[PDB]
Amino acid sequence: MEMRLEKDRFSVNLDVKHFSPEELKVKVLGDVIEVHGKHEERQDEHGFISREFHRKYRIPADVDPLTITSSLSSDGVLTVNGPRK
Repeated sequence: MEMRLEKDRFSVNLDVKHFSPEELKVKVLGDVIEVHGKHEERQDEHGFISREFHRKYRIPADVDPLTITSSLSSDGVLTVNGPRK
């Protein structure tokens, strides 16, 4: 989804609306953001549906991995951002 990349900050948004908050996990492992989402079989509008996904982003060169923050909204936007130095 959306992404901001300015001189000072970066921002990455994801549509994770099919996942509840216990079903998502953000890890900074080195110079990589990992987003993981897993959800077991469950009824929905058309039938039954399980889902899994695993995403990796490279951290911009001028981003200390230790200053990266995460946020989760109720309607399902997951954001990762960071200052740049």
